[PDB]
Amino acid sequence: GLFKDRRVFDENYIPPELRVRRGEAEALARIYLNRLLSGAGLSDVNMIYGSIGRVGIGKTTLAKFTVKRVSEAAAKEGLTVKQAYVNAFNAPNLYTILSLIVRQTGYPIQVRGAPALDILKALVDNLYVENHYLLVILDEFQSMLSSPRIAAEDLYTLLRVHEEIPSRDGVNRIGFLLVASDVRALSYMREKIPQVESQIGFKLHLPAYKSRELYTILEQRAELGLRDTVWEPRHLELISDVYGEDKGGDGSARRAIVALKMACEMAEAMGRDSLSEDLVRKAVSENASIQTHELEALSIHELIILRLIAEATLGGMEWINAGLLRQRYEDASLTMYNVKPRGYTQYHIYLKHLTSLGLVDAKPSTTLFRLAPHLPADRLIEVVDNIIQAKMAS
Ligand SMILES: Nc1ncnc2c1ncn2[C@@H]1O[C@H](COP(=O)(O)OP(=O)(O)NP(=O)(O)O)[C@@H](O)[C@H]1O
Ligand SMILES: [Mg+2]
Repeated sequence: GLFKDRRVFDENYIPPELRVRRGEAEALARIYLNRLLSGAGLSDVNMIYGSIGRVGIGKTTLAKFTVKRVSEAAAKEGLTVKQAYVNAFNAPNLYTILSLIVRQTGYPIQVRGAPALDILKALVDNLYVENHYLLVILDEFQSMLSSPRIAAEDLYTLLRVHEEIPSRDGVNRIGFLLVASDVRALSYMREKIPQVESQIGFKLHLPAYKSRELYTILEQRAELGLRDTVWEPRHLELISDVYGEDKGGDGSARRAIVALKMACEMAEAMGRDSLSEDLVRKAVSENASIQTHELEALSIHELIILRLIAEATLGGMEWINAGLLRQRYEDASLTMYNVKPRGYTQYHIYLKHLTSLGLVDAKPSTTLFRLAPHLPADRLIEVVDNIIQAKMAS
């Protein structure tokens, strides 16, 4: 029907080129290549993280595209770099991370009963036998940090492998690209394991996408994925104008792409063979992440303040001043929640924390606060209320 290749719209499709974040991909690729193309092997550890609470902003895509580029460029010089991708949500312990990494190399290394260290040794040996290099992406890295099943000392040996496990010929052949959801992963590493954190040479922060970038991203999906007659620029603008973070949206490329997908299948299902504006607009309106586990981690008192900031937004008065907020907070704790209001000192810590979680923006002129514009205010009020109820009962 409308599609010339539907797989261009699947969640792990990686485009043959990047048109947004291209420079960041080159910079990352170059740090690896600089070490490798100068005969110093592969050993760098770098990280990609995103804005706090933002999803679908290219963390995974950038990391995989970059490694892909390192591999193409190294082959022009005849080198051989293998790629291994591990999502650390999908792996409780280092033993599991490691056996996933060997599965991907294809090397015949027996992992039954082998300690994490020993698997790493066999890996180092096979890379030496073969004359190969291995660039490892560890995605959702933050889950490797909040995991009692993985010990500080282990991450240490993993991320400092060439100091702990030297190769036969002294050629370092393993580098790392860590991908974490946000800066807290770094904050945590600094406070808990600064000897591993210090190994990270380059940290790259991915922000949410502006409308212009989303437009560029949708245009590349249309070109590769849609038949040329099916779409028009304006169709795509309709998506990017709403989702752009400069326009009050998510800035999520995942959401934008899924909208365009949906609009196309909505056309097919009707018997149309091109898009129309109605279908695109339709798609945008049936097509937003609120992570309850983040809220559940918050104390009742933060949750009460979050709620109040949210309702001030829902009633068309976006931006509430410190004074009124405090008043409503004292008012609200006692009457609505039957808890005594916390003192000023504790209160300010709570407001700060909400801000640092990106849930609320704060601006002076005496402080003004608002819900993050991209947050659905009534969905959040709902979620928040139930969490307060559950914490109290407990
Ligand atoms: N610069 C880009 N160029 C082309 N496609 C992109 C870009 N950034 C994101 N995408 C696409 O947008 C979708 C979401 O990207 P993804 O790399 O999975 O974001 P993410 O930050 O890892 N999402 P999440 O882990 O859920 O917070 C995927 O289909 C990507 O291929
Ligand atoms: Mg991801």
